[PDB]
Amino acid sequence: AKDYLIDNKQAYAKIANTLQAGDTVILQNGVWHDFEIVLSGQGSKQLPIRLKPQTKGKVILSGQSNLRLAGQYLHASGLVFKNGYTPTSAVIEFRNGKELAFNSRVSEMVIDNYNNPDKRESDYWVALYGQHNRFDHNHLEGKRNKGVTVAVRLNSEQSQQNYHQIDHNYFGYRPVFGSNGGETLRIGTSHYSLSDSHTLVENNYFEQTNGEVEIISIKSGKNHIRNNVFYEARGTLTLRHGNGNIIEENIFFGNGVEHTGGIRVINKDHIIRNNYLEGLTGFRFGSGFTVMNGVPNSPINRYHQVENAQIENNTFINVEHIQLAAGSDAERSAVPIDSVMNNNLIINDSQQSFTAFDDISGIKFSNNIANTAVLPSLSKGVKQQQVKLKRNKAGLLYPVSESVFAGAKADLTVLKKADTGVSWYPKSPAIVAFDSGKTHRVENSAKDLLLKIEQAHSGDVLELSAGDYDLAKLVVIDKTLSFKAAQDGAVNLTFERSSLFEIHDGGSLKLEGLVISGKNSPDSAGNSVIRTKKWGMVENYRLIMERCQLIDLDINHTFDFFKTGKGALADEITLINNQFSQVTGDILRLDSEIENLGVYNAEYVTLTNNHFDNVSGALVKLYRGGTDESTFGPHFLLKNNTLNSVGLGKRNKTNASVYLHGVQVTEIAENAFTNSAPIVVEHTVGEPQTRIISNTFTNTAKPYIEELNIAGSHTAILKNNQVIQ
Ligand SMILES: [Cl-]
Repeated sequence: AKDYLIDNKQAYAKIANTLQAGDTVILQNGVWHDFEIVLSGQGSKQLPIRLKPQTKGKVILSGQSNLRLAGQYLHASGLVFKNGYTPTSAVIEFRNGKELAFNSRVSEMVIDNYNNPDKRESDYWVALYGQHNRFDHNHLEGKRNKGVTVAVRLNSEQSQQNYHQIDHNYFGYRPVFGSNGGETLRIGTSHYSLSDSHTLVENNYFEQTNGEVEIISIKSGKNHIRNNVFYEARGTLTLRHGNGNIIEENIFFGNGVEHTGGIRVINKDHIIRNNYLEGLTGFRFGSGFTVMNGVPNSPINRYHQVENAQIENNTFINVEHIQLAAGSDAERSAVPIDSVMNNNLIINDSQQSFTAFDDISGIKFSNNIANTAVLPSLSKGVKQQQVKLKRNKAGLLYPVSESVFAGAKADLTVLKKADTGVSWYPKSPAIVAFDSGKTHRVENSAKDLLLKIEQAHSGDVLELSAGDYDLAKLVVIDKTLSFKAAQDGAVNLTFERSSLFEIHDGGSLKLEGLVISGKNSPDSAGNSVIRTKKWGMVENYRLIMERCQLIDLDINHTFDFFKTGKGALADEITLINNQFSQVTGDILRLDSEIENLGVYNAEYVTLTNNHFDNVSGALVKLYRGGTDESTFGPHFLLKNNTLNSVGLGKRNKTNASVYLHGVQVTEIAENAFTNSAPIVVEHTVGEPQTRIISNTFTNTAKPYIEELNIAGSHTAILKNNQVIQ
């Protein structure tokens, strides 16, 4: 057995096929392009076959590179995957075709934004096959395309009963995906969900894993999830399919962040104990704790009745929603049975949680303690009592009184973020913050403006001097940038191309105090002031505009203010205290996802204190089609705005000043609609939360609300609105 220092791919190929126990392959420092590594051979427990770098952190794999393991007692470690994407189904794969890896290990890997350029082209970053493999001390962040980040596969007997160990990994940022398929960890699939996987998932740190409602999707039997930390993670740990899973000693720090969930319970024989859940704001199936209703004789890929669930000795601090018998309907009529809830501590500094949606007499309650009037009908199983808490040195709240025998065990440990991932690669912020950089004064000229844009760094601010800026070119925004007027109302912008700003990957845009006119824009349909890349967007973006005036967007028809590209997704679009006048198109066109697969173009949309005058199109066309219930948004807020002659354009097929199809949270308050088209809400699935309050409708038809997946009356809240004809 020998050490092989490998300096190029052909040198690797010369030896890759004859590796023997004890061999170690050392990749020379640098960037390797289009390197499809296969580590294979018959190692032994005393003499494994090793692959490692010359220097940890200096071997980068880019382009269409990946890694495959096949054989026994193999250990790959220390590689960095960035600036590329796998040309196969996975970046790291514990197999080589039909040949699987056993008793093998992958550690100290970094995969950082190693994304397929097509968000709809699905892939895994890590795919486990075989048995008795380990995936530890790795660092994964920034997966943006369809497909779970880490998948334990069970599509053969030699991949089931694996007892894989997934420990001490840093599962970093995953942005909101805006679609199903954004999980971080999946154990099995429905087809193989009746097999036992026995996968151990321990001591991992999940931070802002916000892909979708399922952070972890367990779809197999007898797995063990313990001592993991979920920090401001939007989603839940869902026992989706399979029976006999053990969830214990996990820690959820929501910090009141929106849509932070906990544990959802489906299927049979699960044990949920000694978990600590704090500050979780998610609701419905993304709630802090859910026990679902099942389907009688359920198909394998639907919902199986909860039976023999043992939920004991858990602590719930300011968890806003606990739901039992959830999802009850004509299909999901099977209520939980033969289950128990014991020794749980439920403390809500405020007052919110706990709701039953069906018969819950199949859940026996004992020695549960709460500070609110949680369960008055289950009187003897839940006791109301004021519990004063003290946060210990580990960061956990415990009762100050030693006579409170409820909640998680006293010695519960808390995994440290610094004990996961690797010490030689930084754990950096998910996003570049607006205005976090330097401010550059810009001369009154389009040339100097374009120059300062080109030379600015992400997070910088461009303070424009007074005067005109007549752009002849498209302004690309591929970094986080803010544009601000030295003095409000003293800066005018015009543009000759079909658009002024085009937001690319990495771009985020903030505008303040500007006047923008389309008076020099092309005499053609389809103009816009701001747009994303028409196709192929990968990174979520932010758009903020405050105290701006947009005028004369009317040289031709279909002159929008903002137009989404296909597949694009905004983390937020925020328009505060702006003036829009004389627009032939729409203001916010977020309606490109016509396939009705559950894809949408904006997570948060917020319009406040604006004035809209003579807009032929709608304020917003926000569309999410289909019957998917895996996501949180879109969210729409419209408050304290004024609309005059909005939405009556002959070309506005929605016939609405505000068109909301599939939007999941809607707040329309304290607006004035005058001589405008009405609000049109089209509710789909997921029991959307729509609220229309204290608005005035002068010469404007009352809101129209339609249920497309539910019978009878609509579920929106309409309160204190005035219709004046
Ligand atoms: Cl599978």
